[PDB]
Amino acid sequence: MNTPKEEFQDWPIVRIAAHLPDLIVYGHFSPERPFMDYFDGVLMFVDISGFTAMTEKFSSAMYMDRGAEQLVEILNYHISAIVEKVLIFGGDILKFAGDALLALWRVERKQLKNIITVVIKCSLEIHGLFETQLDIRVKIGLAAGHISMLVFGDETHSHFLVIGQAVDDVRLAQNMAQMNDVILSPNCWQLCDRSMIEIESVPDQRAVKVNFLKPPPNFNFDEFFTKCTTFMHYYPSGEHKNLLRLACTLKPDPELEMSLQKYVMESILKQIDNKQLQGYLSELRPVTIVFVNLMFEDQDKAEEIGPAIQDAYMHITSVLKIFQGQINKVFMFDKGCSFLCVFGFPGEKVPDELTHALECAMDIFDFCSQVHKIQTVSIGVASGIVFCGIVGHTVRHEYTVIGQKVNLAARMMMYYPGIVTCDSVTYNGSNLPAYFFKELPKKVMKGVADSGPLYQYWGRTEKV
Amino acid sequence: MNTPKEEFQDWPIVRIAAHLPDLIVYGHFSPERPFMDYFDGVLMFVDISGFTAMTEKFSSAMYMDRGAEQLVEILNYHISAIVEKVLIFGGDILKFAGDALLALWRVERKQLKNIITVVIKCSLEIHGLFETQLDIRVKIGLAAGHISMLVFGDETHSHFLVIGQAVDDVRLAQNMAQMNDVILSPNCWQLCDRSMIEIESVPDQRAVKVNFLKPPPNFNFDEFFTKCTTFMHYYPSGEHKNLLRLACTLKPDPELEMSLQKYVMESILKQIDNKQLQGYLSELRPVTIVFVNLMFEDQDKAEEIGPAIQDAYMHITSVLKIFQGQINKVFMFDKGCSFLCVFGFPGEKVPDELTHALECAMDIFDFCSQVHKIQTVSIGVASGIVFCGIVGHTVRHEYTVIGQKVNLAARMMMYYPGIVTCDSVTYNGSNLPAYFFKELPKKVMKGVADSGPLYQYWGRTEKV
Amino acid sequence: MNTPKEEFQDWPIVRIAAHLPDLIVYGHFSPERPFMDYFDGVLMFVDISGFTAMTEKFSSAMYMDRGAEQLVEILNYHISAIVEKVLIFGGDILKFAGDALLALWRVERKQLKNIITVVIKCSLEIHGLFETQLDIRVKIGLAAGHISMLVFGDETHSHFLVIGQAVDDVRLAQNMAQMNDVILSPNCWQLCDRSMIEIESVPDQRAVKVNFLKPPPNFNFDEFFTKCTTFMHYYPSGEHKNLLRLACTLKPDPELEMSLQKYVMESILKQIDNKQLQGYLSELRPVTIVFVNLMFEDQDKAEEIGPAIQDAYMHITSVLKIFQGQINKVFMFDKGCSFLCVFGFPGEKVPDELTHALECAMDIFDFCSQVHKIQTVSIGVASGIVFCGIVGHTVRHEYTVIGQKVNLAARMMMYYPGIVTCDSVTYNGSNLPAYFFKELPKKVMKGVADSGPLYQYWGRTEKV
Ligand SMILES: Nc1ncnc2c1ncn2[C@@H]1O[C@H](COP(=O)(O)CP(=O)(O)OP(=O)(O)O)[C@@H](O)[C@H]1O
Ligand SMILES: Nc1ncnc2c1ncn2[C@@H]1O[C@H](COP(=O)(O)CP(=O)(O)OP(=O)(O)O)[C@@H](O)[C@H]1O
Ligand SMILES: Nc1ncnc2c1ncn2[C@@H]1O[C@H](COP(=O)(O)CP(=O)(O)OP(=O)(O)O)[C@@H](O)[C@H]1O
Ligand SMILES: [Ca+2]
Ligand SMILES: [Ca+2]
Ligand SMILES: [Ca+2]
Ligand SMILES: [Cl-]
Ligand SMILES: [Cl-]
Ligand SMILES: [Cl-]
Ligand SMILES: [Cl-]
Ligand SMILES: [Cl-]
Ligand SMILES: [Cl-]
Repeated sequence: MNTPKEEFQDWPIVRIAAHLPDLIVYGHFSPERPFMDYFDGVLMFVDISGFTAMTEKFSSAMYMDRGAEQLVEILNYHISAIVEKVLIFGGDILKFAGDALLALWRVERKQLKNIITVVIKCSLEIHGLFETQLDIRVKIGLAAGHISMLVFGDETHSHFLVIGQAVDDVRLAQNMAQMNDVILSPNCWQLCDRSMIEIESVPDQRAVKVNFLKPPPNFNFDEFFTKCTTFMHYYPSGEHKNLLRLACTLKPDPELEMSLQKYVMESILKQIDNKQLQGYLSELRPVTIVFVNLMFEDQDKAEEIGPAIQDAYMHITSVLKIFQGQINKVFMFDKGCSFLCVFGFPGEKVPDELTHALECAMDIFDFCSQVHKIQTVSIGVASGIVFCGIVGHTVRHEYTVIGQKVNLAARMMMYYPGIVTCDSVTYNGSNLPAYFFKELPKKVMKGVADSGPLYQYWGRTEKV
Repeated sequence: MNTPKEEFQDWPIVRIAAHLPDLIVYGHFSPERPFMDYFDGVLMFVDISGFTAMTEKFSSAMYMDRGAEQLVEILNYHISAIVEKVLIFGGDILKFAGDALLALWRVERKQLKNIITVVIKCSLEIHGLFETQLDIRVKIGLAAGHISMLVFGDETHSHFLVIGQAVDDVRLAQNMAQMNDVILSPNCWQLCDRSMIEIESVPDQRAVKVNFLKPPPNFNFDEFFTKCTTFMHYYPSGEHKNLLRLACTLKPDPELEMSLQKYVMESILKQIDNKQLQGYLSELRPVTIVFVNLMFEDQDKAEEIGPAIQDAYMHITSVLKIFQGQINKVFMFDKGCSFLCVFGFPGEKVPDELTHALECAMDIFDFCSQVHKIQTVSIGVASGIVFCGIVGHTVRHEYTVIGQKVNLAARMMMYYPGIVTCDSVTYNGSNLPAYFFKELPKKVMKGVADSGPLYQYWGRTEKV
Repeated sequence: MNTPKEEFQDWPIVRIAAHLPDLIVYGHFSPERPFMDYFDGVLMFVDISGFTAMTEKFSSAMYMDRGAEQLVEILNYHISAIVEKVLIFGGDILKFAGDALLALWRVERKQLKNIITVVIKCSLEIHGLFETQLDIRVKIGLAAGHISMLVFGDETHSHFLVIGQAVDDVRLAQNMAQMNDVILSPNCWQLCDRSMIEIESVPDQRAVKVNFLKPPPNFNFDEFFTKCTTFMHYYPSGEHKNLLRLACTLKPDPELEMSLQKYVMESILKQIDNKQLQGYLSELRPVTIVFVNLMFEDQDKAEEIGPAIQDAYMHITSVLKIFQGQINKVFMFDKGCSFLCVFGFPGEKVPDELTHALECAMDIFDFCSQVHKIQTVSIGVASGIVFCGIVGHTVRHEYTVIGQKVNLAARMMMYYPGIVTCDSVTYNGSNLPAYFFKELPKKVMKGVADSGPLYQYWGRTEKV
């Protein structure tokens, strides 16, 4: 009898699981919302510099209207390589955010110290890719300690995010990095194996910069790594050691698929289901970004903030429905929970996009300001040409947005807290009377090329 | 000089041949119609229970409008595995019929006894897949003996089917099976190697149930199987022993392709030809099933019935053209030749589908009742949401329909012989006056969940 | 740590490079236009006979409207095999022209003699494929010596072509070939290793026919070939010896991709970019062919003719824009530079195609007749059903046109020099008054089945 080769079957459930971390794929938690889980781990936050400027340049005539295609190609060529190293080193990519990503090594507390060495070795290999071969740099922040996960949503949509000091720290660490630095959180530094890791300290900072690894005499990284894999639940092994992810072996299971699909946008499921040409989700399109930020008294306290995020989510999704927008991503962004919402994504191109974005934003502002435990709401609104597309590796990728206007909306919400703000394109393009707005003082902002005048959306009735 | 790897070329002719058995692919018979051929073989009829109920459940809201996609995925995951075992054990899948399939081992008469052992071993391995790991069972019927093939059609369309006592028997055998039984026809039992095959007998039945194989002391199944492959014309071997089918090696040949394509529906050829997205042939769509049954004096006598089927076919295809329907499948269904016809398939969505289905059915009834050697015509008409899609394995698959309404239309034609019947959806939804119909006595029917009231389509003029 | 398999990544840049020779892919020359480069090499011009007759036959009813699909399948099955042998023997396919192709072995002058032996061995292996197994023959012409390349175009489009005596010779040689001959140019014969190559001479010709290779006693072709690969810049080797082309390894590089894409038509880039179903570029469509020929005093003198071709190109592309046509291919066609232009390609289906083709042709005629160094302009216009599609191998293929009308337009331009001519379909179908034309004397033409009456497009005003 023959034993013929079994071709890989790229079932729908496998295509879905490319868009999710192992944390969700193999999580099996309750469908109650909010749901909270607690664990320890090491986080790596990898941030590429230079793609929003490249994004702007790929709209230029030299690209002959293949800018989106060229952009995604050159982005994924680079990001794929970084995704592979994370996976090969045993990490779980949690989420892509534009030209950045967040990765997790979830381990028992006794194993943190050793796992930190693994993650540093990985981060230095990723740093390496950028010291070779046009205009892009990488900042890496590392953190370790207690992590909480929140799952929130409704009967058709699910979102997760991670919370706690390690989460805050990893972003803090990454923000300090000079171009091409690997920075460890103070807690990471405290738990790491200091006899191996040569650091230099950082100005007015307890966080530290990694110079190099200095293995002891008998040290063998492959044997060490192998010991560490004992603690790695899903590391591909044995018959599957040739795969980047165990998720590549998932088999059809309608219950699991129903649960996983709730995390993925409808337009992406259409493509997975071969109901739309692939070409069409990579685009440079004019959209409006609505970047919502919710601040709490204590943003590390999941059982306090979880209900409030769920509450906020329920209202947000309902008004976005009305005003025709979508939630692209939710994540903790030092100080708060941020929702990155988009008007004008595939299918939801309306006229009066701008007006709607503003009225939606005001509605969210009003409602969220009264949700218990939400200290402060801030919302930034910006409009322009943004890259929208699937970023990552074939085995692990997500739909995301990259552009100067995304950055602008995020920086507005931080530099102008407690109000709804908008850019000049949104202001000028809105249907709305000029006295619905206030012209704002100009602020020098980080990592935003130029704002042009900014405004507060004061809203329809007077407040003085 | 290099000897570079030769990538598999999935030519159109290879994609076409996935939809056909070796019986047709390598058959090369006359293009005259009808054409009849005679041989011996073993038949296996594998019938999955539980997918029409799953079909009904996958229309529910929990599936979030990805019911068709989820259904086909979970169906093919299972059916693919069964198709592989048949192929690996040397069989030819002849035809898929919903959630069932029919397979053939064509051999010289002296080899039947040994081949029956092979097919039993296969059937017990398939039975096995169902004793592991939600709500599906498998009934397997086996038959052996003389088989005739009929090829019928016109200058652009071809159909085949198998005929004779073994064909009748394999369906009889399968219908007796308690859930998960393997049943042998009486003739199969008579020809098999009884010293190996432990059976228990069956109530008021000469057919028998297989308990297990009980190989003699020296018996080695792999050596036995290898001996049997001497008699297997197309068993992949040598350089091609890593392939499931020799048909995977077919090379472009416009004459052969012209001949093979006549068996495949136009919408499928469009997809093969990359002129339509794959996603679109898997659907849960509202259709009307017209299940036509033709009974003859002797349904095992190919040279008698062949002309009549050809005649019936010519008229059927012509009125289906007019009323916008299609022949999905033709097969012998104890007592007669059945045509499973569909109104509302991809492209042929009209309004007045229902009326048309009824007028078409009456026309076919009238014409076929006068074709010489057609003893009785019965036609069942039912309307509802049915799964329409490609079922099977990548190397061997066919477009088919699965649903409670398909079953209903088949059961109507059998329980209400000699008339055209319809369900309540068809009745209520038709354009037609109430006195064109007669309300029928309710019959308890097998493997149909509930009919609702049924009617006879009496037709336009009175008969009393 | 795992070392998982790296799946082949079919990046856009790799898909683009399938449409271009190594000459361009790895060329990196100036973006100035015209650009001229000079080298030596051996040329092989492989011409299949019988596909324009097959093209005509595949429009017939027997093909059941899958003629385009069947045609391209059977063409590529054959042409792929020829492309593979060229690549494996170290050649660079420069260009496809319908059912023919031109291949180049670019080498230092001292290596011509040995390389000629390699190319003959290849040509005899290709001749071989046609002596096996319906109605197609192959004529092969070989030439060797000095070659110039011209790159011409504008800021969004690039074209190249090869020029010089070897180029003229290879087409001359191929035109003499009796069906299935391999003919060497006189210069090729003069440089080859005559102690190995047994020829018979040719009627009123210095060119020669290859009978066979007659290796000396110690000769080992594999060792010889290996020596020759020292001189082959891009021969796949080492880790990549399993690939047909080094171009299969190209990595994303936006500068390179911007440069390469300028050679490829927009409709093809759309398909590369997964913005259109593949099925749609293979078609049998009614088009109008405008075959422009420019003759110069000396057509081997690149620095003379290069400016004139660039000048002609600039005007041609501008009027084709206006009249909605496209340049399909440009090449030297003994005596001159020919532009094969098409009206009615994917997307550019207009009514008044015919009129436009004629007015465009007259405009080009008028303008090019005054470009300095253009001795004579001739333009042939023919309309009918032509095959339009991607021809070649997966790793090396191009969009091209095949049909009796393409041949007709080429033969008109040669047999009726110095005027614009058209066929009867174009004449009768044009919007234009009869006295805009002159009915021409009928000429017996080579390799054109029947012309029907031909006309000169005299144009709008009288000349007498
Ligand atoms: N798709 C996305 N998801 C979440 N946050 C985003 C985002 N795009 C931009 N941001 C936010 O925009 C802000 C500007 O970010 P920085 O990270 O300082 C830009 P950078 O990394 O140096 O170069 P870049 O603009 O080429 O990315 C950050 O607060 C970042 O979190
Ligand atoms: N696509 C299809 N082709 C041919 N016959 C079909 C069909 N779908 C249903 N039928 C017929 O419908 C009838 C009801 O069949 P059964 O085989 O008793 C149902 P079952 O196998 O127990 O479970 P199921 O309804 O989940 O399939 C049978 O006569 C069967 O042949
Ligand atoms: N796509 C294309 N590109 C360039 N030239 C073309 C062409 N199609 C046809 N021609 C030209 O048409 C003319 C007729 O060519 P021949 O090469 O004698 C036909 P053949 O090769 O014997 O058989 P065929 O018509 O089946 O191809 C030649 O001058 C050829 O260069
Ligand atoms: Ca960034
Ligand atoms: Ca069934
Ligand atoms: Ca030719
Ligand atoms: Cl997160
Ligand atoms: Cl999210
Ligand atoms: Cl059958
Ligand atoms: Cl059939
Ligand atoms: Cl050329
Ligand atoms: Cl060209």
